[PDB]
Amino acid sequence: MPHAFKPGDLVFAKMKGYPHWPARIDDIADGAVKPPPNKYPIFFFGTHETAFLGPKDLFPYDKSKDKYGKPNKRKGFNEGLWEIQNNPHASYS
Repeated sequence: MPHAFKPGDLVFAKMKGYPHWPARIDDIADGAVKPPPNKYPIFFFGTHETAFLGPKDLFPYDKSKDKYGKPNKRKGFNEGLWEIQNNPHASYS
């Protein structure tokens, strides 16, 4: 049975106006800005952007990749697909 989301979990993350996007739950570094209550720090593959999102916008990668893991014209998306498949836990700083 499912646990709560934790750092390292892989997802497709949904933002207004964008397709479900390859992403991971990030850790929060010592001394870094914390997310609002009930939100997670989401690192978007390809774009390497971070936003704060709640569970309603987070789809587990294994379950969803057949639907959401197809090429997209949007900037960074196809790079993001490679990252989540091939080196999801790397440093992308």
